Amino acid sequence: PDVPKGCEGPCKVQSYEQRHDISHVGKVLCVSDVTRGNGLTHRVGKRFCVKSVYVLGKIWMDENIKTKNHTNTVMFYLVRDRRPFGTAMDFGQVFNMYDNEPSTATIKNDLRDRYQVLRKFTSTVTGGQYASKEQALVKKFMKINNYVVYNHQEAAKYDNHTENALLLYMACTHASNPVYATLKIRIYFYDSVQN
Amino acid sequence: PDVPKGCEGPCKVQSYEQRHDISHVGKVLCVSDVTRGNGLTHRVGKRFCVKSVYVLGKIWMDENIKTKNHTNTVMFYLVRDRRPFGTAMDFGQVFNMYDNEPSTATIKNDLRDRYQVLRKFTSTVTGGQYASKEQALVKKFMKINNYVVYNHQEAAKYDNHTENALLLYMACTHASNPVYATLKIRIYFYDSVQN
Amino acid sequence: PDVPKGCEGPCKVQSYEQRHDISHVGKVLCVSDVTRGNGLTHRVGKRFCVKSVYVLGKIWMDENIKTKNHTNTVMFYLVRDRRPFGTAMDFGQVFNMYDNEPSTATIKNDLRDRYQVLRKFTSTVTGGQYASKEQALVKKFMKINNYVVYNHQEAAKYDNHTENALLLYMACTHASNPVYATLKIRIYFYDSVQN
Amino acid sequence: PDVPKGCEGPCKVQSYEQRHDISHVGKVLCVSDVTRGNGLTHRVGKRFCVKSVYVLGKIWMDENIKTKNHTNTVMFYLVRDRRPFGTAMDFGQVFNMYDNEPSTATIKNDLRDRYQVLRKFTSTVTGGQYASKEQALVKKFMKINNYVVYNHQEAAKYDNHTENALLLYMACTHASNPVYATLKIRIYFYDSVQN
Amino acid sequence: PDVPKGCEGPCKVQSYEQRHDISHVGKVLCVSDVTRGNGLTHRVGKRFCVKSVYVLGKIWMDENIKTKNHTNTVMFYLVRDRRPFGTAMDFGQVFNMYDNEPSTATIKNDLRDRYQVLRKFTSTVTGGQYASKEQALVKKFMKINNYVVYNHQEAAKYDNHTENALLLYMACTHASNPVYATLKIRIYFYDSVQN
Amino acid sequence: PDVPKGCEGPCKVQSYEQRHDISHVGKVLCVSDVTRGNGLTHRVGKRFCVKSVYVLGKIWMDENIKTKNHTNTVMFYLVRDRRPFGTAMDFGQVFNMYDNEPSTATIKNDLRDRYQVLRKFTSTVTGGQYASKEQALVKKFMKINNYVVYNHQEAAKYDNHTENALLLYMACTHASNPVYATLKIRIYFYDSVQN
DNA sequence: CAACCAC
DNA sequence: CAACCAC
DNA sequence: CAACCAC
DNA sequence: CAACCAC
DNA sequence: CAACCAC
DNA sequence: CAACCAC
DNA sequence: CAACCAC
DNA sequence: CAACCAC
DNA sequence: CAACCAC
Repeated sequence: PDVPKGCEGPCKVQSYEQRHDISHVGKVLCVSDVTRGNGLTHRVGKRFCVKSVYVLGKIWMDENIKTKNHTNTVMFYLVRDRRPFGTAMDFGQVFNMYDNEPSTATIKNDLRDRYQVLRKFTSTVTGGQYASKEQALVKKFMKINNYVVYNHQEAAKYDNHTENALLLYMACTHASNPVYATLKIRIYFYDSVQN
Repeated sequence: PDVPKGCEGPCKVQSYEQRHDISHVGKVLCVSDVTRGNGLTHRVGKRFCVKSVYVLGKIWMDENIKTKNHTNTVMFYLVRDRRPFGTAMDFGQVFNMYDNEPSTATIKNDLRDRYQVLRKFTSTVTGGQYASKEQALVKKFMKINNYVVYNHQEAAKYDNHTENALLLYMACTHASNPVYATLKIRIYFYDSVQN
Repeated sequence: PDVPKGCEGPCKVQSYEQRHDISHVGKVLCVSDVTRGNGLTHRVGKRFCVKSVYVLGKIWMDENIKTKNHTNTVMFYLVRDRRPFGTAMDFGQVFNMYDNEPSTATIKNDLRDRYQVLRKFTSTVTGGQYASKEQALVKKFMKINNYVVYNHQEAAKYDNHTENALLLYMACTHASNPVYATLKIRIYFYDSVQN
Repeated sequence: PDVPKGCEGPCKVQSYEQRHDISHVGKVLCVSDVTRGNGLTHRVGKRFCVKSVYVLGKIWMDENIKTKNHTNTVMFYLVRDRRPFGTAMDFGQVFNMYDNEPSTATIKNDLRDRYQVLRKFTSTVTGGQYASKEQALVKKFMKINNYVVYNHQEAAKYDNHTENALLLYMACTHASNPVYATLKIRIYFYDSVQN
Repeated sequence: PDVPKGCEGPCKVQSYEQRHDISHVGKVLCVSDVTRGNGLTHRVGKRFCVKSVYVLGKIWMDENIKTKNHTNTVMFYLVRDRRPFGTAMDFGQVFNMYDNEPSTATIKNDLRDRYQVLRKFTSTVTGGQYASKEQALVKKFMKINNYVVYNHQEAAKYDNHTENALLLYMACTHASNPVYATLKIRIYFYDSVQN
Repeated sequence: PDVPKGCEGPCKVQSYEQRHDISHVGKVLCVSDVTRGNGLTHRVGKRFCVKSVYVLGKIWMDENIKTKNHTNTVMFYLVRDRRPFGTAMDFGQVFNMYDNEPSTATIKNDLRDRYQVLRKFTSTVTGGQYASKEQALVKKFMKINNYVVYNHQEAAKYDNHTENALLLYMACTHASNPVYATLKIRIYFYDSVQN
């Protein structure tokens, strides 16, 4: 039961260790960016299956910001988009929402067929002068059998793939002040035998 | 399994993206206000079936209000009236309650046959000078097999209704200060074949 | 047996009566174009199923061209793109081939996933000073259950298409002279019930 | 068992409330006149099935006429005509009869294949100086599963349909003086899925 | 096995030996014409069943025409109209087509219900100065159980026809020159027992 | 059903888009040539299975050649040699034949064991001053499970081949003039698991 | 069978 | 269980 | 699962 | 489900 | 069906 | 399948 | 099979 | 039952 | 059903 259908070989990892600075406008990153090559943690051919994503790390408030009394959450929309073209679209223009508000957000009407939300998961942080909740921990494993397809070329970029691009979209709920998110996004995949 | 009884065609959506300023008196809006027309997100006949309501968004406090130390829950009441007539009745004259208190709110004895509460749900928010819970995220998917009927005229209003009509009543529990609720109310409906 | 799966209603028709002047470079047209409306020969919803395409007409030479001793054939590639964006792509840039020769034509290696060749069918014409053959008849019915989607907006254009979309690509085999093609491309479809 | 075969959707009504002034020569009206459009009580496509006709109202004598001692009946021939062309033919020239007499009337020999009588129903009124029967009531429901076909255009006119036109033919039995008939003819129909 | 349903008697024949000079505009003839009478090759009743049509003969060029380097084909559309009225309609006004091109010909959208194409069968001829092909043979048997009706009167004319009626429509593909067609159109029928 | 026995992975493609100028002597090319590498369209191991060959393109005359009254045909012998050594052998020395006539061609008696003719398929062209036929289309798909081996080294050459190896041999039937052949020879293979 | 229309 | 690693 | 959209 | 009311 | 790519 | 030779 | 006519 | 509306 | 005509 370990390896999925249409794909074979050892379960290959790929990590995206990064400190993401989050805003109200919303940040994006492509989680299914795999370079091609003979090396370990590379894809072999143009086709592979991402079995599971493991998001883990911490969301936290800056030292000058944490004094100010407020609350903010981040949403973590893991969305698959079929038909990925050019640059990855911004959070604001993919998601329909009232007054640029991430809590009210759903996929736009025109491109609802294109993009689908696989997971969303709120993580909340509260500021305070005398008593803050500076940080909150993220530990979300998620099994999502997602088959992707690349071009003839290889550079682990959003442009280079042409099917089921997996995108992580983040957005801070509070409008004024930002928050940081130190995250390891770890994607687990297998190389496809099909085609 | 997808389409309800006596219904046809694609699952049409209708959205009510809005910032509602809530009070102790209570605010109302009809969630079934949909126009008749050939286009998408329009009804075709006078009858149609609402399958599910997806309320999602945020409830939040203003900057001058959040300093003042208090708590308030917003009560969301989803009611169906079997009989609409004229404009929609205010929260005070539908629900009976001690001293206009929405936590004690149930339907009046006279019009208990008329109005029925399908779902109710709360959302707490706490203000504070040095440490606050400024906001709370409302997310609520509610499935209800509700058949609604309209007049011959087609303008998407509570006046044009007949038989059932889905009303959302929102009320702040605290007396003096108000709160905002930035909400997307999304109704999912199908066009009817019956009569 | 008549209507396909997930679609309903009367078999609606659409036609493209037009004289297409062909070159070696390659002409294109989108056969799945159909505007939205309450009237006949219009899609109701954004989704619809094309069940069958009926190409019929004539491919013919001009009076000054036919006198010259040569032969030319037209290929007629009916292709479906699962990802339409903006303007319909040119023949030369979709099909890779030696020296832009349409008889040596297959889909490019990059976008082999996007474009699929549903049908090809040649039609041949021979021009000579005395021993001539001015014209040739085309009569090709071809059945394909093909579910195309549109944007929210209503206009018969390849821009507005989404998910599946049909494209007829025509290209003359001989380099240094053209041929005309008077063709009724007819298309038979049904309105979708799904989503 | 409600909706007939080959047709679907809500049962749509169409009414013809009118005061028909009847003569010996005979009056006609097309009962299956349905305009096409998105609106309520419109047809959707060119094809629909009339399930049932409900004729109701009153036949009555004028104030100066009712003094004169006589009797007259009206026949109410509900006839389907296949092959409707141009204007609707007059009662006198469709029906063969002795000396322009409606009581002796049957369909003409040439166009017996074209026209068929679905219903006839006599309604009788008697005049008198000192004691009249001024009026008589009509209440005739009639179930007649009749599939009709329209042109590409739409205006709810006899010319605009090309199959199974339903015509009501009235004719006063007494030669000299006329009678009035205030009638609601109400036709019940469903939109066709076939073709 | 021989005689069709609802008809009886000896298989009566009828023939139309005639040189039909063809154009680009389109020539027509009614093959179901047969006068009423006690003699042979006459219908007895107003109804009769045409069981089969046997078209045979030659399609040929003139001596001055054949010298010119060109090609032309004739279409031979055998159609049944279920509603005959007056004179037989012209080819151009029944079949819609781009620039009156008979190879791009199908029945008009308005009267698609009235006219049905039972058979089409092309016949091709190539004219040249030396490398010529003056003529081409036509030999097409085609079986169709077809119940036609007449008026009360007795004359082999399309005027007098009613219910089904057969029409052969002929049209030359090339525009600027004619072709001759010496054709025996033969038709085999039986007298109806029904009605 | 898709992948052959003893081989695995995605169906890798290889192409040979080239204008082959043909003579009476006989041109050759090795269609099984494929270099070793981690990239796409490369064999991984020394062994691999060619499942199918798709020849498509055009065979055509030059402008000065076509005017002369003659005919020529090309044979297209697809042969497998089970013993490749060095450079690919010439057409004349493999096939024995009277006066180097390629239509009278079969494998020599000495090396009948080595070479086997898998497919032959003619393509004919006729040149004339006025009554010409400049070109002819080739479209030949042909499926053969064919396990080829290589040397230790990595280069797409017949030298490096071992065990089975494919060779396309082309030869013009007419002696005193050439013909061009613009051909995409495409080949579909899978990497071997055995040994 | 022809090409959404009919026996 | 934790997260391609192992009992 | 998240929310009429796809796998 | 929310609470004697309806679907 | 066309030609490793898809319903 | 091509044409006594092979998978 | 040819084309209402026959073995 | 009355007439596309509902028990 | 209304009356040789059609569904």
